[PDB]
Amino acid sequence: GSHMNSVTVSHAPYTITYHNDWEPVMSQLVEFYNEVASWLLRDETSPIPDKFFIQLKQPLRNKRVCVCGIDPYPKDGTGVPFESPNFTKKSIKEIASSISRLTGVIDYKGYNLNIIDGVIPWNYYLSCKLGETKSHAIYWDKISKLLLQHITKHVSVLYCLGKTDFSESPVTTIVGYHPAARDRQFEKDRSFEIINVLLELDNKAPINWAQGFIY
Amino acid sequence: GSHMNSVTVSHAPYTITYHNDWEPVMSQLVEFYNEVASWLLRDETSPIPDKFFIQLKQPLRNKRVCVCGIDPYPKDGTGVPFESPNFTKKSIKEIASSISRLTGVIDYKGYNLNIIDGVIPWNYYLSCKLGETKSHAIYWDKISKLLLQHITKHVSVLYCLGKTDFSESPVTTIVGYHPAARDRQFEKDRSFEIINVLLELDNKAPINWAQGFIY
Repeated sequence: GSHMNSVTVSHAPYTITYHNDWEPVMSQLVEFYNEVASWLLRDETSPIPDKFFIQLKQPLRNKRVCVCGIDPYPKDGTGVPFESPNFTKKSIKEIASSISRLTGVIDYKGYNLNIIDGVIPWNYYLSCKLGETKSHAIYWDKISKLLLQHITKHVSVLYCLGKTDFSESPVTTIVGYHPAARDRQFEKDRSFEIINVLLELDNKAPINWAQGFIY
Repeated sequence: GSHMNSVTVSHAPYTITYHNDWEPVMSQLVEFYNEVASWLLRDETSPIPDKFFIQLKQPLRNKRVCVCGIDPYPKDGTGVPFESPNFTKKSIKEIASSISRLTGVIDYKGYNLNIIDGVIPWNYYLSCKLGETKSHAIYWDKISKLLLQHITKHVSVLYCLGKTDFSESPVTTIVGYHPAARDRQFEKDRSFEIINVLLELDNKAPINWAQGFIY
């Protein structure tokens, strides 16, 4: 569209297009990515390099919640965090169930966090070696820090998913269970519910979690 | 007592005694404080140098909430954050009122966060030039970071008081209004209430806020 820009990097995907809201961090991102990309690309990745940076197409100014996982699905990442086109990945399924139990919406065939007003779904690390979670942590390090720090300047609540997974200006942060953690249904459910209360506290409009449903 | 240690610093207060729980950070603290203390001491301070570090006598392992202000009272700091022996400072008075409105406890003559099980009250900066808030920020910088980072390794919830005041491993953090902020009574009240819910989420025992009352 007519509200975006792009930068050139020396390695695949060679071009990153991004929303104006990301501009402040883009030249630092280019530097860091040229330093590490040769080492990232040696492996088949989730997602493919062409989809590493597609979430930078998302605007930040209209966002108030960030739902953040550690890295993309071991396989089948689309570049949109949590996205599972054919609704097969356990993570998004469990998230959908919580929102079902919270909202009362019974029947659905999918769920996607990328279509909820005021929500940016996010992967801390933007890739992993195909089949291996956290396997690209070292490469993403400085970029992961830069991008999250930028996000927290816009959103009012950061919700990170996975306690042991997640081992400058403080924002309201919640660290809850991994979406696929066993026998922690109450805590997973309640964790989502709290977000809207915290937003009320910060004088922000609630999130309509039901917007994520696909029928 | 028989569960504590001490270190020698080159400037006033010359000796810091501390609980075993603080040990990991103490030699880094000594280094930083000898680098900056000459510049801190040129001014009359709140609290007096003898009371800068008295909160390091507090154990951390039994704590699950940190209630954290930016720095000590402009005047009359005792070394215990939020402490006001004669119950005169607006900050602790407003905190007491919230807990009154939350709990239903009507009659009291004081309130102190330092006597509540599972709560560590905390000043981010450990001093200020007498009469000037944030006036010692530059001196405390690296120590302030070190000590808070250590605290968040023990507590499950960090509650920071003052949005514009507060401009490695993520813990559950709430940033609420300054205790003395005008016409924000609901948000101040509700902010405290949320802490116990978050603790429930993290499978921790609630805080008994009424323990802070003095009759």
